Amino acid sequence: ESAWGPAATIAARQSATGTKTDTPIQKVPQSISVVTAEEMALHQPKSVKEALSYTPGVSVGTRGASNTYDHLIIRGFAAEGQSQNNYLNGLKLQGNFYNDAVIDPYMLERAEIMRGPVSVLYGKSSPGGLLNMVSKRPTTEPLKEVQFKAGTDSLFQTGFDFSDSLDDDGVYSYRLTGLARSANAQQKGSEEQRYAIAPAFTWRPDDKTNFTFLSYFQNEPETGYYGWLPKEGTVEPLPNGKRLPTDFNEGAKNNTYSRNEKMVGYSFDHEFNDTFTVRQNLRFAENKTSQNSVYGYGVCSDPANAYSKQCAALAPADKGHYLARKYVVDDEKLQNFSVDTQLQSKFATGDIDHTLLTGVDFMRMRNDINAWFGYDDSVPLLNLYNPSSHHHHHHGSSVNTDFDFNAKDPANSGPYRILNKQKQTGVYVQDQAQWDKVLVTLGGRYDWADQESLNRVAGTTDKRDDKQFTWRGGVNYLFDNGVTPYFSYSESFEPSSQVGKDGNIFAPSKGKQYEVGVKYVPEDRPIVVTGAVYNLTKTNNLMADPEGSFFSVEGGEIRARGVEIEAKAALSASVNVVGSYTYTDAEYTTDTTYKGNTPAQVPKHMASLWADYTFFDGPLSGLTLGTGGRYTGSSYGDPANSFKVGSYTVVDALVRYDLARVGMAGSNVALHVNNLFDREYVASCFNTYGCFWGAERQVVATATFRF
Ligand SMILES: CCCCCCCCCC[N+](C)(C)[O-]
Ligand SMILES: CCCCCCCCCC[N+](C)(C)[O-]
Ligand SMILES: CCCCCCCCCC[N+](C)(C)[O-]
Repeated sequence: ESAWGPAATIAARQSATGTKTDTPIQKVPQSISVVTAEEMALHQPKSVKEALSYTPGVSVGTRGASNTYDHLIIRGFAAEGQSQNNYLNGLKLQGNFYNDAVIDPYMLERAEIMRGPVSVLYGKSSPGGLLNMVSKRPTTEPLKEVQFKAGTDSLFQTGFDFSDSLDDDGVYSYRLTGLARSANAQQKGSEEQRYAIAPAFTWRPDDKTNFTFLSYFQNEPETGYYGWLPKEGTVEPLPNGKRLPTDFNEGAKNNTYSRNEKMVGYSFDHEFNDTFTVRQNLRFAENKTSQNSVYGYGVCSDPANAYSKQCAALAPADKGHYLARKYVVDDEKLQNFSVDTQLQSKFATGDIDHTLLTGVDFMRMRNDINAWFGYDDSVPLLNLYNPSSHHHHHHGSSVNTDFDFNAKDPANSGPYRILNKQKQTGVYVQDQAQWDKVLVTLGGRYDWADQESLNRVAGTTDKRDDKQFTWRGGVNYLFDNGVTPYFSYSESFEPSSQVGKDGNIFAPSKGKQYEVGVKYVPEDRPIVVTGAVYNLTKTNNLMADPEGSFFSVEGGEIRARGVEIEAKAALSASVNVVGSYTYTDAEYTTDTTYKGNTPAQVPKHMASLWADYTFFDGPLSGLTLGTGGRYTGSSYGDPANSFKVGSYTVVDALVRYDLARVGMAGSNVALHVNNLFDREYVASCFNTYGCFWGAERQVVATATFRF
């Protein structure tokens, strides 16, 4: 009935991120979720992150109110370094250090999250999973959209989406999506600004051929808050019994953070005859980032400030209500090129049909870093006692003061100049073989992953080339009542970039996952229900030197066993629901300093559930009301597990009015409120000095008009 209904449910039955062939989800041997454009058009997520909010096995809010990155912890793990493991159009948006790129969800057609290992199809990748976003492409029918938004915290967004054919047959079409946004961050003194234009052009010379040029250009002068808060004044009280308020900001007042993104590429597909289709996906990007940032580093009483002179210089009983701060100045610039070429051969073997994928994937990334870091006594301290007042929780925080980012005292501060390079060439093969009600997926990939690192300050150079194989295989049994039981085994690998006591770069870490579960994907009614349970293991995790040095040592091992269930269904033509539940038991299996502990930021239990009700009768016709709940279980705030961050439940809702009924059909007006009950929670902590206030209640009005 309404866009995000079953038209959405069913469009999402289909995917490709999991097999690199266009396959429906019950024929996919691995856990995979899909979120459609109609859905983001309903929910209006600030980022790709919120877009996956009702999906299992993923924490999307770890960093709370910050929006700088779309970082996701999946099935308990994150990538080498805490780097994003994000794809756009099947190709990796490879970043490095603070140079990580994001794509606005207004420019997306869909997003898919693939859980567990997938090196079998993409190369070095985090066990845990990967995120694949898909660019809006030119439309068959015309589209002329203009959208306006006004919200709390001074959000003003203006954007458009126009697509048309240049000929009546449509061999030529384009799309141009753009947006201008600005708001002030939840934290006092921080703002956000974004400018983004995505020009796309499709060429279908006929119907067995498609070349779509995909481009994206984004400028962000200000990215906003990305600071660190002590568990003291957030999770826990300050010695005075109080807390830092949710809008508090430990940074300078002249803290500045910016990103620049430009990309050009294309998606290409050509079906030659009945057995041979070829597709090539390619992209080039040049992205940049800068920042001047003063950041928190815990209270003076925190182990991490043992050696801080401004901290030792205080009354023992004060140490725990004062804040050590550091800083960084960064300038970076990277280029990333990618091409994946694949040949799909469909054919039979008697009563056995095959879809045989064979392809070569390549990328190179270069990132040039030139920064400077304040060490132990590089910046003033802060008394969290004034901040802590009820005055402030009530009449707001107060900006701090400037900070000379140029006076770089060699005393307490240093330069960091690195030039990183990565290359990976992989060849993979896979077959989806179906013999009646059996679908068997199996293939493997081999990778040449080479890196090189130059340290311009030490004038030194670290290199390592890895050579890796990974494979995966599984079966999905297809029952026509709509029941697809499946299971499989899969792997992934990930090079280290760290260097050990012997002056060398450690070896790769690896991913090993056993998964089984079933998928209820009924062809008659608009419902999808999936359930899965899995054993995922990461080996060769870098750990602490059993012998007290400043180097890590390898051989560590972490395990995540878990359960995930997702469910989406139209319940009546006016009621739709979607929701999930996740159970993740993650464990340090082999570790110098932590066997038995669970890793920070990952809850044992999480869940979410959403419902929308649309009204087609009476005088409330074309009025949608929806509301949802997101449950985040308790979690540890440090590898030591010395403390815990608590469970929370945020409630979101909207009311949308289908303007249609005043002529303007296809237009609509909406009102969205996130964290309806304006709850105060700490999102997570990655350590005792690294904590994050969750997002305080937001209100946004959106008017989207279709000419
Ligand atoms: C159909 C075009 C395929 C392009 C393949 C790109 C080759 C990259 C070669 C670089 N390498 C390090 C492997 O020699
Ligand atoms: C739609 C499913 C809702 C599931 C909510 C699950 C909460 C499990 C809580 C376990 N607990 C935190 C009490 O230990
Ligand atoms: C949207 C699902 C909401 C589930 C809420 C679960 C609350 C569990 C409360 C018990 N506790 C967290 C304290 O263990």
